[PDB]
Amino acid sequence: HVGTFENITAAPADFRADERPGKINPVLTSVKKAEQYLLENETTKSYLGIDGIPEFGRCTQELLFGKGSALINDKRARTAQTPGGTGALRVAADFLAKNTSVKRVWVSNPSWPNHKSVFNSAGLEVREYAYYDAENHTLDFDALINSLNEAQAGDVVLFHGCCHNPTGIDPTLEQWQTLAQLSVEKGWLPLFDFAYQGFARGLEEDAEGLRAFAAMHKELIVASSYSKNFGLYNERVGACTLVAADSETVDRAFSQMKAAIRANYSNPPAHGASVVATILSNDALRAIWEQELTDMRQRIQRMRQLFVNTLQEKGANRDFSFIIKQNGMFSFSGLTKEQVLRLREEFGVYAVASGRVNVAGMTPDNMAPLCEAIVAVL
Amino acid sequence: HVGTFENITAAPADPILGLADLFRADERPGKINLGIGAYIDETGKFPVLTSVKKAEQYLLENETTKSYLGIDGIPEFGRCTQELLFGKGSALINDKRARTAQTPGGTGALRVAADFLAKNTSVKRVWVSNPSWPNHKSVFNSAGLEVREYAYYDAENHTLDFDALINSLNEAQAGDVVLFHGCCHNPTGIDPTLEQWQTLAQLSVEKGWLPLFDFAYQGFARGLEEDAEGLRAFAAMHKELIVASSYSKNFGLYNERVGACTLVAADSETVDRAFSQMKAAIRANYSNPPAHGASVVATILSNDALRAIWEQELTDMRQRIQRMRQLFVNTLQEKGANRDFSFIIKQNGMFSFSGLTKEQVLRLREEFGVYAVASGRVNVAGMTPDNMAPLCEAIVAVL
Ligand SMILES: *Cc1c(COP(=O)(O)O)cnc(C)c1O
Ligand SMILES: *Cc1c(COP(=O)(O)O)cnc(C)c1O
Repeated sequence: HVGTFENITAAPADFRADERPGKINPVLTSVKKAEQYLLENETTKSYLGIDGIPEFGRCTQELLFGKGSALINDKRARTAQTPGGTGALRVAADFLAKNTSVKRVWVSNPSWPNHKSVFNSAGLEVREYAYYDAENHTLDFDALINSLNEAQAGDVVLFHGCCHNPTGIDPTLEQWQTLAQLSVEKGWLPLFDFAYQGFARGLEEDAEGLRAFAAMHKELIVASSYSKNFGLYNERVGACTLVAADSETVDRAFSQMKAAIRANYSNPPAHGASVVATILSNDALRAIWEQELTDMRQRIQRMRQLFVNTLQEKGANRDFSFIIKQNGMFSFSGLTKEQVLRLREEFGVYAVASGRVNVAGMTPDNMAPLCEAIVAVL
Repeated sequence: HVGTFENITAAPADPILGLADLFRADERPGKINLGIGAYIDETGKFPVLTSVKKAEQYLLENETTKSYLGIDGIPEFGRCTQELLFGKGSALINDKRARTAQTPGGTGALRVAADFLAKNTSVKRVWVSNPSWPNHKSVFNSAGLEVREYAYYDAENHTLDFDALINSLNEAQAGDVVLFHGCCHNPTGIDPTLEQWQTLAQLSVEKGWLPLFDFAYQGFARGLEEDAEGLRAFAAMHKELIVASSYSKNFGLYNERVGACTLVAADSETVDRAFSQMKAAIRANYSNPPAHGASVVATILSNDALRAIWEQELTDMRQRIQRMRQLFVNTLQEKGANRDFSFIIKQNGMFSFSGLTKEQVLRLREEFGVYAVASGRVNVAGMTPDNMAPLCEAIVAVL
């Protein structure tokens, strides 16, 4: 008989091996405290509900919309704990494809590559809208508006809550508000990918764009992640939050969302979400975490400044000031594929061929050799 | 405009989780939960195993990072999984024909296998036993596959209709997937004998089926190595098969979502090519798997001493369920049940088809606060010497 696995096609590809001296690319204290508390107080591993820990959902909605939000008081939002932000995006995609007339999702160009594959996995067409002005390293707002002209009512338009991946360029509050007005007028269904809350300016300031939409819309979806702002990457801690016009509608929709989860992974992993709930619902433990998050934010910004300065010190004629204005861990360096290729093979400095760099991996000890490598390929 | 969510139809009730939520809300104190498969101790608790608590303490004091695992998870987790499934020194491991991905539970392993097949092969159909775990159909349909049923259970005699099983599976074509329960068939508890397994493997290789093994209860039938004999008979013959296994129950790690999806192909090149598409299907689902539960499982299986504590804990779970099965039958007789319940002794695992009708199951819940699945399936692992008497009284009252 012919083998089923014979007609399968290899998967195109998405360091670690090369032994060259000096190649260039931890758990939070609050998380360790939380885990200790769980080790000695947990008495069972019984299945969570399909939607996970209820307190995890309450604290998620408060982070997204603000304590006392009209969405919370009117009980218009339902939150399911999911395996990571990615898992939240997949659950939303399966829910939309199975239960609604949604067939088309619009994502920024450029964007996180996994957006298209997650929505495609549910049979949803993914279109791109304009976003990045590579000339000025700014948000091309005019082109963004123009390119969303063909997004029909009932289409999903995906927005990054803050720290746009990969450009690090976010709409201003006024741009957010303009987008919120336009979104209501054209009947779009907003979906926010909110994976870096707290890494731009702060917890509350980073949710301003989402809350501008939340104030205008009857319906929206938020796929949030705690992988980065809690350092809980491999524990897979995220949330998919549904918002509808009223309590009866969101509950009706949320039961089909839970049906989509049941047929995917059944119920979500507890450990990571318990940590987050333990921290968020404890005043002193939350104060510790919030300070760790502020520390992380300021360190990245500090490295952004040092990166720019050392590029100049080491003789770069190109102006990299735009790195200071960009938010989060990722910025487009502006290096060509041919310039990135050299860094990988000729300097042990590894970056994506698109020239995206990860400020997280920069330190005061590797900054000098790193910048000396970049100035060489310029 | 009109809201996108305005016309969504409410989802129907889950046959298992629908009753579970209802049990959580029940006001009566004597309520008894015989619904969802979860091991309980005689103290009325669903405890964490001691082996697990020790491993969790090790992780707490030694883990220095939470950085993403690979798409396929912890390497040592995959190797220990293949040892349990196929046995240390198997030809599949030495020939490097097997690739394992850590998944969120055995359910997640089923969906990953289903997505992988739906998106990378010509598979359109999955054959599932009648009866079977209710969520099998939901998992396969959501990935785009049809679900067909093949004969299995003799209700009147409480046995496995092996002849009806083979005849029904003649409608299955080459390239179609056939799902087999490794051990402790859900919900009947009736597993094929080794000779019956070897006949299915023989017949499977001939018809060209793609065996899919759901292996959620390894160790609860007779023993770790013994419970894998059916699978290993298929492995010795087939060039290709898939195994979705779970550690939720044999490690008591239900809510950490610890499972594995293992691909087996003819040679190392074919499995690696197929496995790259499995990882792609995983990337577009949950990206990478949760570490805590799998780290616990890997830590236990890799330490000889810690493994011994666990394998003794598992052994204590298996034979305590065996003691409840015997007590269940003996108490039914003492409480006035006239019919023969001896078939319950022959059944393996946590679950047993009690023969109760849908209406009788409804009565138990409303009038007696005893919660079973509408199929008549009962969770023997939820019975205790203390709740056995009231639950048997309730059952006899509705007979
Ligand atoms: C990292 C990232 C995600 C996924 O986060 P996880 O919780 O690890 O799944 C989603 N969207 C963006 C933009 C990201 O950068
Ligand atoms: C319980 C069960 C599962 C689910 O295993 P999880 O690890 O909880 O996802 C899968 N298959 C069968 C037959 C089961 O009984």
